Amino acid sequence: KEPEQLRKLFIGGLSFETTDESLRSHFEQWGTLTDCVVMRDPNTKRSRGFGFVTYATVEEVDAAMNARPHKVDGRVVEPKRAVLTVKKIFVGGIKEDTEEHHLRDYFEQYGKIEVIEIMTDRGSGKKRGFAFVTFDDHDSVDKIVIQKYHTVNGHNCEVRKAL
Ligand SMILES: COc1ccc(NC(=O)Nc2cccs2)cn1
Repeated sequence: KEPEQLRKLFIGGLSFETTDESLRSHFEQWGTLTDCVVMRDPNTKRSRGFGFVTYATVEEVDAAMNARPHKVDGRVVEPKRAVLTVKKIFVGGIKEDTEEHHLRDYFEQYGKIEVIEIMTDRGSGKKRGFAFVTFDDHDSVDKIVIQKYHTVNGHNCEVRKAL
């Protein structure tokens, strides 16, 4: 079974009227939920406006994020994977032979790409062996950076969030 941390979505922006039960009924549409909690004040029991769900598999997490925007009890919520919410990554170790279509063909299966920037030397124009990819949405980056490995154009690349 995949580590539970990778099966969790933190849900921000909840309606204060959302409950464990109503959050579960909503998010069960996209997979089996092993956990579903609305965070509440320990004294007043008033909702703190966020919670989390835990799916049985990572593919269910994917399915849930692909079904965004989620309107839950009348309010659009903000689901994010557990870990810095950015849309850009640094891709290192691609050397001089890696081109734009290599990066695009690989990274477009993580999300919609808006910019690919292959870095070149300011003086010579030679490729410097790293690039930046900007996506239209943060979940692409979140999926990317929790992988142990990235292989592009035969290279094992180092990939991290970029600000
Ligand atoms: C380790 O990642 C975490 C851990 C705790 C948290 N707490 C939160 O407030 N969760 C969120 C609400 C909406 C989106 S993120 C977030 N991310």
